[PDB]
Amino acid sequence: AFERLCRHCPKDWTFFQGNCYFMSNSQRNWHDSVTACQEVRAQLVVIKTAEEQNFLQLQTSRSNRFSWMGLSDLNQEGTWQWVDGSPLSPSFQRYWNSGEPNNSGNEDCAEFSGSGWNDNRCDVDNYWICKKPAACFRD
Ligand SMILES: [Ca+2]
Repeated sequence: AFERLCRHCPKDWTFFQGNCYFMSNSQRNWHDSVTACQEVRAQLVVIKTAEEQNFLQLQTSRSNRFSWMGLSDLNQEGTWQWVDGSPLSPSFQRYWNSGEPNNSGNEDCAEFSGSGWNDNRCDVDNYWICKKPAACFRD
């Protein structure tokens, strides 16, 4: 019975597989999107599974919106790393759109666009997506 009581999300957030997702109503740059999610006790979305990627990408592909995710190459090595410190894994490289990542022109931040991901300049104003765990409590 406990699973059924562990699906609580804030209003205007979407539940998927144990987490809650917020799609913003306005646009900010990448770093300000990181901070926006922190302010609501969440994180600019870090994708952990293919199923999660498919869920998120489907919301994007319908919308024609560009949305920041919690992924950048902002480190000494210049490697793609999620904001929780985890590296971008080999099996997720299939999610970049054709032509991406450019890995040039300081396109250091990742965004959802269409059926996949782009790298883009971090000063661009995009929508953003936050993720936080769903809450467990009685009803
Ligand atoms: Ca790019």
